[PDB]
Amino acid sequence: RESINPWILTGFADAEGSFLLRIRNNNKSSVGYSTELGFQITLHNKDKSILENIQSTWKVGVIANSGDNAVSLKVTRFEDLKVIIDHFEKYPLITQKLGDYKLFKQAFSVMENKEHLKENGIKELVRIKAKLNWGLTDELKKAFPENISKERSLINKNIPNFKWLAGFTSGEGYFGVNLIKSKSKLGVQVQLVFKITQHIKDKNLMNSLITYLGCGYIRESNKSEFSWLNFVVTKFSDINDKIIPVFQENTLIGVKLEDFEDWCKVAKLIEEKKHLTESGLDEIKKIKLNMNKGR
DNA sequence: GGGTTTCCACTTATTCAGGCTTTTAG
DNA sequence: CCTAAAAGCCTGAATAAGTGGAAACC
Ligand SMILES: [Ca+2]
Ligand SMILES: [Ca+2]
Repeated sequence: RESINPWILTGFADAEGSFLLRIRNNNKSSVGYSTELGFQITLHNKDKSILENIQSTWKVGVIANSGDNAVSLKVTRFEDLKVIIDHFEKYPLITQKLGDYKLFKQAFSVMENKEHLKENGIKELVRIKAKLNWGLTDELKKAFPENISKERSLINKNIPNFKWLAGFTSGEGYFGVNLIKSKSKLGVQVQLVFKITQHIKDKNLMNSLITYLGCGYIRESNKSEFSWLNFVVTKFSDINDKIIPVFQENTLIGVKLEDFEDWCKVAKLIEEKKHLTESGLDEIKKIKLNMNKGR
């Protein structure tokens, strides 16, 4: 169907994309390892069309099921990777994932000169993979004995524009309708909530949201051993006047679009004080039921 | 052809999205 | 007293990242 604005695309990849470099034991390879390089996105089935539009925008990649409930877009065909490079050179990433892209590129050149079929290029590919995503396996590090660094330059870049923010929010954003139960007359207080979730490795980027959007807080949550951040807006006037207009102008993608539109219906109802009426409260309840999980 | 590339079927760990309730502001 | 905003959690799962297997190519 329709193509995706390239800056929205980059934001969405900052959210959901990942670069891949496979260094696999291969009895039939002159150096004992074969390699595969690429970029991929894995989403719930409900958003297959997103992956289709990306496929249509770049004219690369392969779409396949990924279990019962996910579907993926994988670009590993070597020449097609040039498209990938050309995109992220012209519309660059800004999360720590940019580091991963910079390693992707570095592997590309190694495989472009065909060095990956010789001892030296394979060794270089191990030294690149050591710093990419989750790094080397135990058996792969024990098979290239040398002292290989895993550390890398932290990325520290600013939000480039509202298109990137629409892509990244389409990925990580949350448009909630919180029904605050109260033993009161009307009972439920309606509270529109905006969240963007992201790991602490990108603190400064989340921080910048406060000033980039002119509203919100940054709060930490955790689960036993892990911790992540939320950018949160709950003051209604920030939402109706600063948050909604931004995504009015820079339209979101995936089913999350429908969640934002519904969120906007309830936000208008709230502007008209109609959430203070049983009539209203009820229409809001119905709207919340068929949005997000209820959809 | 024999290495090597590309594609499919699938799996795992965990950071997201999503949701509650209670407490505080103003 | 009344409603709005914020604090305080807590999970399930959609992500991120990864693998085995083999067809297909060059
Ligand atoms: Ca992400
Ligand atoms: Ca998402």
